[PDB]
Amino acid sequence: ADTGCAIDISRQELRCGSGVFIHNDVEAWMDRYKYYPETPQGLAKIIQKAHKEGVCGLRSVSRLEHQMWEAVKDELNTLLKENGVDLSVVVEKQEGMYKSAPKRLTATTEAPELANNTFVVDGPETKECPTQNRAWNSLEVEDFGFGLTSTRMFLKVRESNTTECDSKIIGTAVKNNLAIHSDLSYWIESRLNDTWKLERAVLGEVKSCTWPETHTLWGDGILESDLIIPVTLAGPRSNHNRRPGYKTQNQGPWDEGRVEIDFDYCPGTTVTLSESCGHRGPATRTTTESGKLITDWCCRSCTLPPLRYQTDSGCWYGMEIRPQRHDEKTLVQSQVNA
Amino acid sequence: ADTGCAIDISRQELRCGSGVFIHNDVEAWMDRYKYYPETPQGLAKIIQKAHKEGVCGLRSVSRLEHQMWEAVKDELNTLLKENGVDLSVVVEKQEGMYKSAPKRLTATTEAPELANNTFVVDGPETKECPTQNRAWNSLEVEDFGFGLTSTRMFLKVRESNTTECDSKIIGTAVKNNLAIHSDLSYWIESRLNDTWKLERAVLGEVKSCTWPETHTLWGDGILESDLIIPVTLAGPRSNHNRRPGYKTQNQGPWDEGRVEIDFDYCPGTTVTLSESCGHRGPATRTTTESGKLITDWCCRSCTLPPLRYQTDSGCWYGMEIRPQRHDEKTLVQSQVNA
Ligand SMILES: *[C@@H]1O[C@H](CO)[C@@H](O)[C@H](O)[C@H]1NC(C)=O
Ligand SMILES: *[C@@H]1O[C@H](CO)[C@@H](O)[C@H](O)[C@H]1NC(C)=O
Repeated sequence: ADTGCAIDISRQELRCGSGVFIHNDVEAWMDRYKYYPETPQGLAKIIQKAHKEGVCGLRSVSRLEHQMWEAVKDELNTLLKENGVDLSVVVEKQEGMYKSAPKRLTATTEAPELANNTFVVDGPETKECPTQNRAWNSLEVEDFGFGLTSTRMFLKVRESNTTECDSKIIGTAVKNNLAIHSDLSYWIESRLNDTWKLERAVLGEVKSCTWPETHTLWGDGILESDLIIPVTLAGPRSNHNRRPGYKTQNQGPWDEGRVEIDFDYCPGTTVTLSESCGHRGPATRTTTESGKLITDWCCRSCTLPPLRYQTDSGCWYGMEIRPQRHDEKTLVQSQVNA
Repeated sequence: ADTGCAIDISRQELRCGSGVFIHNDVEAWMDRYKYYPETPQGLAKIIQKAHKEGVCGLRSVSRLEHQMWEAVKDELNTLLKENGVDLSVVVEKQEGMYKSAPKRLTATTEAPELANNTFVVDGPETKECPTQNRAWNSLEVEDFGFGLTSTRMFLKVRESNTTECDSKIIGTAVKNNLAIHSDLSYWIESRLNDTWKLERAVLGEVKSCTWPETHTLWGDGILESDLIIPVTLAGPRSNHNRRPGYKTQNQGPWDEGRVEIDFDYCPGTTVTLSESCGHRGPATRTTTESGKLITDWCCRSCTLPPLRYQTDSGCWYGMEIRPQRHDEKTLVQSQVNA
């Protein structure tokens, strides 16, 4: 268990002792955790067997998994060639959300040149290596290793087949009327004002694993329709994952990569209730492709402050938020349906 | 939010930053928290109005509530008499579980001698002040006050009528495969071995408030029948509140006061699986009223290590656990049905 000390402003006290500590590692720019294959030689053999099985490539679950592949790929290919394996691993850059894949790597056993055959990691959708023949979520943390600068997390091949996110790195807690669902890439923050509802969400990236019921507060009496963050995008089945006047945001800007969700106004914009406004549709950005600002938005039955996305490209409103004045084709809209 | 540093053996790392810390305050003998009425003068007027409305007395929710009454009672009665009110508060000692009561104190306004009329706090069941005419769970934490030695918790009268435990003091969390539901009196520990299941529970006292769904992990797909700690005794509606081969322990030794639940063998006893054994019945103690030890127990479909209670009087086995050799009347059995 965890032993330590902390300053709780809410209870206006400083306390020390055993218990459980949930940290915010999504805000920290530094990667305080790092992934490492348990064995490089074994992993090499896994892929050729994966290749043998007819697997063209792989899709990482998260940026950190993606990053892991980036560092090891040289070492893998060198082995692959010194072993004499024809295959060579290609790690393709991933921008946007990390999608899932039906195939899974199988557990077995108990500088670099170009090469003839490729194992493709991530990147865009290709007909060369369609996702239907790619692996995903095939690894899990066996244990941790002490790191001076960064905690080491040793991965291993999953024996079971799941869509569930790795439980180990998940931290979930509620105290002093603050409720948190978190992992290394997700920080979902809900608070008790007048009521309990979603307030803040930060996603280093968007991923398509599923969130465990075991690590889910308020999992009873669930309407999937009311879940802001969709289940298929690793949204937790919680009644914490809700806000009055909003539904599932299946058409949010998920393919933008980093997504910051909160309830406020997009800079220089206005949202207002109106029955003359239009019904929910794809999340729209305030700035258009030209960059023009859109001042007047509306919504029918949403609450205020309004659902807000922040993205490298700009900021977006929720699906229920619609432009007061615009024709629809002219603006940037999320093309994600999940 | 909480800010601090802690040593996580599981992840073999030391980390510092913002987040959420759940402390084990049920193990600490010292009362790092203390209850205080927001206003003694107001509280006095509350009771006489309660008395006026026909409220004979009160039942505390927890030992800490009970303790609050103990310290304040002199000061109350002094006021009550210096005010000239006929009523005086009698705080009766509470041993065993803290039961609920239908009446609630109403919020309003915006050394000591004996006396003629009494307002009774806790104690045994009386026909003089039946529980049906007593108050319970009428107060809640408004805010905290910094204390050097002990954190101050200021109470206030609840406007809504609930059976729910006070959310403020609740800490619930799961990390590194340790799941905890806790408050100032309850420490419920479930761990991930082969599976997720209950492992440890420590109750300073037993209370009849209800555990909030909002602060409950794994609250989906609930069979109330399988919940080890019953709902009616602030048992969390969690699939963490379960163990294979066991059901609701409605007839556990709850009226003993402090109850420590775990899975092991009661000192000098043996539990074994047998179809010849008997069906579930009232939790029985290993030592009889004489003190005689009972070596041989059995169970039908329970798992091992067996469900174990530890109590000041002695140790007890779970309901599914039965004596191998005994006649039933001869032994100490819980007389609690909840
Ligand atoms: C790829 O295959 C060709 C066969 O035509 C062979 O000449 C070449 O050496 C191979 N490359 C590697 C890196 O094995
Ligand atoms: C109790 O009532 C009697 C009435 O006969 C009165 O004399 C006495 O002063 C009362 N005591 C208090 C403490 O009010």
